[PDB]
Amino acid sequence: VSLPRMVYPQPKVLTPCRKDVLVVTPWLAPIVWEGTFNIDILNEQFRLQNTTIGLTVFAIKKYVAFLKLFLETAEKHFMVGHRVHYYVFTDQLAAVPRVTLGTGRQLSVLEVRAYKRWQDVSMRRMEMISDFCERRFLSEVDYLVCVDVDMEFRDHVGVEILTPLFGTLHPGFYGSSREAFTYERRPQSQAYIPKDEGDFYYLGGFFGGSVQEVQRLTRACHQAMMVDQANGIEAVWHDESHLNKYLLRHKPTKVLSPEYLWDQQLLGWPAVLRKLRFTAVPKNHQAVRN
Amino acid sequence: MVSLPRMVYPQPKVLTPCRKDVLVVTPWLAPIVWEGTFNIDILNEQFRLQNTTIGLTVFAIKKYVAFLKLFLETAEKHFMVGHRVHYYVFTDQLAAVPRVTLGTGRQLSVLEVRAYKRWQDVSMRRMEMISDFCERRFLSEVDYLVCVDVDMEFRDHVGVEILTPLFGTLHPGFYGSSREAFTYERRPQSQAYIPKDEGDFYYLGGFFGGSVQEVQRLTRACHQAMMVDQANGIEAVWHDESHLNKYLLRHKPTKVLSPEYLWDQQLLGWPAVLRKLRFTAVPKNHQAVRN
Ligand SMILES: CCCCCCO[C@@H]1O[C@H](CO)[C@H](O)C[C@H]1O[C@@H]1O[C@@H](C)[C@@H](O)[C@@H](O)[C@@H]1O
Ligand SMILES: CCCCCCO[C@@H]1O[C@H](CO)[C@H](O)C[C@H]1O[C@@H]1O[C@@H](C)[C@@H](O)[C@@H](O)[C@@H]1O
Ligand SMILES: O=c1ccn([C@@H]2O[C@H](COP(=O)(O)OP(=O)(O)O)[C@@H](O)[C@H]2O)c(=O)[nH]1
Ligand SMILES: O=c1ccn([C@@H]2O[C@H](COP(=O)(O)OP(=O)(O)O)[C@@H](O)[C@H]2O)c(=O)[nH]1
Ligand SMILES: [Mn+2]
Ligand SMILES: [Mn+2]
Repeated sequence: VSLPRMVYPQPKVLTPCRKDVLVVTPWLAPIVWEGTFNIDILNEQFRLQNTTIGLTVFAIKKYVAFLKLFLETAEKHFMVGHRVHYYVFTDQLAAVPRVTLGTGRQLSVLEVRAYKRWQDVSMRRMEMISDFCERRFLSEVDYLVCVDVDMEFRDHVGVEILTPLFGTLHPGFYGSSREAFTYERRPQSQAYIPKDEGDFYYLGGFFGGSVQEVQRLTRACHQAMMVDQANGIEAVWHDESHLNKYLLRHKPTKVLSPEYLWDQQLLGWPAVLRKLRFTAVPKNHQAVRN
Repeated sequence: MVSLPRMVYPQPKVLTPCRKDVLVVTPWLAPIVWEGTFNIDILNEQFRLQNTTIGLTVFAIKKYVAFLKLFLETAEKHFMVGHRVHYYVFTDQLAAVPRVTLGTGRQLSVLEVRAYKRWQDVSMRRMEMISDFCERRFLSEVDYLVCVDVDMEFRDHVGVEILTPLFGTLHPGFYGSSREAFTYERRPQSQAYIPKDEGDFYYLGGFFGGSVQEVQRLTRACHQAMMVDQANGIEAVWHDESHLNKYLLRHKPTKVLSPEYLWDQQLLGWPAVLRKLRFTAVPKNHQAVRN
């Protein structure tokens, strides 16, 4: 389908986008930073295919308190102008706040089991996402975006992230070397990566892609965790550790910069970030995990 | 996909770009393939596990059959070495194709085509010929089609780093220019028309490709645009190249190849920005060879 006439500044070949940071991976996937992309062209590209973006989010037990701010900020910054179908997974149906949604956007609530330990709740996300895409076949959406709930949107998060498979760089470890990365270092684990391996440390709280790729990934990670459980082992960073094992063995077709998941309290706002888009809501871990 | 094996390679650095001297990504987030931007180990893994097959089309019409020898022999050294390759030589002379020894898992087929008298028609009619070829045997034989001029020789690596849904190549004598200077078709009456305030890049008609579905889509559309022009009594300023540039403007390429992938050393030298010269023109006499 052909793009219409558009007027915009010309891509200048001998004038780099950004010079301080890496904008492309050695397997030729983009790293998304401000000033790398023209959202006008990308919006038009994705609007011509009438793209539908699913956004999954688990708000179990005390994490329902996070829903309102998460959902309202999503209205103002997440894939605006495009079709959005939210998926809210919770143990409490009544506790989901009434959030006014812009046109072409809807919400569905799906009840799940509540696990005792906070590690299991986070881990079993992979299982529940997989079981849901299996049950729906795909149908409704073209892409799925899977994020933590304890977050607020502050700036634009649009179709630039959309690609068959994507992860995001953990804000803690983008300037760290691979032996400083907190991979699972026990060879007994299905998530084991030795000190000589690894590209990036990816976040467990922001990944996604096409439905096919996301179903594939969540299933791989859950079965990987089931073998660990049977072997009596729990991965150091739980769901995150298995995603890292997976994105090492199956490279993402785009990678997102720490612009797309930050913590201003813990890490501030360094010069390499022109925009903070998706940010940690301050939480008392021990108390909110009960 | 296909699960990658354990590999040992230098770690990519987020705070340390490979190339600070060039644009390595388009405004629509397509990689621009320069030397330094990729690790061939990783890419060779990804594709080889797919059992990827590459089709290379090339036109040897009339006197341009003389170029085939050097073209094919240099391709065997540098083009897609280690992957399944099939050469498609389109000629009006089946007895003029030189006997070139191929590596394992590599094929060559000669297809007979007519020879239009004018060189412009020879060049422009490649789009129809590639498309009729694509339709004849759908995506029956290859996963990707690469479509290149013959007045050429490989001088360095040209591999699976080029493979994507749809790619184009930055013209060597324009990569530094500004869009108003690009020699697009400027007459509103032509289909290839692009006004002064549009355009991202000036692409080459002598090096493009992509997936079988995408290439056949491109060549067909280009041929149709040309038929409409010939009916209107107009021929685009730079022929198939012009129609291609219109097509890639309206359908952005998923990868862009840097001038590394088509250069003229006799005309333009070897600038510092080009670490390699992978695929270069063979100096020719334009009036005589085109006849
Ligand atoms: C020495 C560097 C410290 C950087 C902070 C690390 O954050 C934590 O990283 C581990 C992986 O090793 C895991 O992903 C949890 C993560 O902490 C969460 O996210 C950060 C950004 C903060 O918001 C924490 O409070 C969260 O619990
Ligand atoms: C101001 C730019 C000068 C660069 C040389 C122009 O080359 C010719 O450009 C036209 C369109 O503008 C078309 O692409 C043909 C092209 O000439 C061929 O390619 C170059 C690189 C040389 O190798 C020539 O000998 C070829 O005929
Ligand atoms: O009791 C819980 C514990 C976890 N989660 C979900 O699991 C994710 C991971 O937990 P958390 O955000 O605390 O991990 P962290 O950001 O600390 O790594 C949360 O975002 C929630 O979506 C939940 O809904 N209820
Ligand atoms: O008489 C001709 C004219 C052209 N060509 C083919 O069309 C391509 C483009 O023509 P040419 O190389 O002259 O264009 P240039 O590179 O000079 O712009 C050539 O590489 C050939 O493959 C051919 O085979 N015979
Ligand atoms: Mn979180
Ligand atoms: Mn040529």
